[PDB]
Amino acid sequence: PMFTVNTNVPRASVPEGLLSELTQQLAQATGKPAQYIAVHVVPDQLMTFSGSSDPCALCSLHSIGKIGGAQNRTYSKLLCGLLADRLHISPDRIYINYYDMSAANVGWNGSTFA
Amino acid sequence: PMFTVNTNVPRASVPEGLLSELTQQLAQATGKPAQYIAVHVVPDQLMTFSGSSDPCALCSLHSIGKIGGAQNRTYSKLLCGLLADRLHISPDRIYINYYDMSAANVGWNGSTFA
Amino acid sequence: PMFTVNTNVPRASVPEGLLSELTQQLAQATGKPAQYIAVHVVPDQLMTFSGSSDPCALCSLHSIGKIGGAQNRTYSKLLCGLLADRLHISPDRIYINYYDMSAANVGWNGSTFALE
Repeated sequence: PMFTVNTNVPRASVPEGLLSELTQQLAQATGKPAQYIAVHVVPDQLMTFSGSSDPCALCSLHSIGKIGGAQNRTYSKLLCGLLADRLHISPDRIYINYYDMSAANVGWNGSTFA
Repeated sequence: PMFTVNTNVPRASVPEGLLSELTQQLAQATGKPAQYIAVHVVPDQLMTFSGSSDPCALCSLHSIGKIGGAQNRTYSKLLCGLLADRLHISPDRIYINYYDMSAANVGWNGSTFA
Repeated sequence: PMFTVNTNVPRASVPEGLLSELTQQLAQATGKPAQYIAVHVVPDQLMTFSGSSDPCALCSLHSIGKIGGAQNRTYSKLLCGLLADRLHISPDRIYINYYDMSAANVGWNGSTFALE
């Protein structure tokens, strides 16, 4: 799984160790081994929600399975709560797009997962 | 809806007003209240298009519905035109990828839209 | 096609001309004309892979066709190898997501590729 967070929160407001926390929490939440979890946090972005520059985040979770209606509700409660708390973003200014990737469409280590 | 623009045009070339203007135009094009519209502009990128470093942009519009070939022509005429003019980019060096998201695959406010 | 590379390798570690090289390599591998290929490299990123901040990359290739199980294996061998060598990244710390785009879902020049 790959989790990306783009945010207008500045880098100094991003806790050191957020990427480790996300890695461990995503391992637990998805049941996928930590070895396969990648995280990418992009602070200082020029972004708006509702046309305003108040703190916001646009995120994505890509995974080969472990994605779907009920699971994504759970993920959204976990990850909106964690980002809202850690980055001080209102949860109604966070989107998370979920992507169920086919194993044939993910390259890694010079091959694909198919 | 979520609109993302990645460009090699510098930050000083991005009008302060542009994210508000994009919000207004996307609200007209989609009918959605600003509350649901997110815009993300990423200037100063290392990019090429046709193997050249001339000004370009790579963009995405994610929307729950309201996506398809006919409708995307309307979005493309609107958004290519506006970005070309505001960012001083030739319209033939702008791509916009459209993504029709399932409501179950968009997290917001601690839940999903499903 | 569009190829994006996000990496924690610093900008100084990106060899000059890598985006030209990627353009050429993608052109030959996909059979798409270079004129339609865009490349975006995003260095200095805050990233982890397996919970470690060692060099890694997360990439995407979007293309109208030329995507599929066998093709993607060929692209992955080529692009993992090239990025590993150029950016000094272990191949087991690179993901590449592939996306087969409908022509109707790619806007370009004020229209779409389905209409061009």
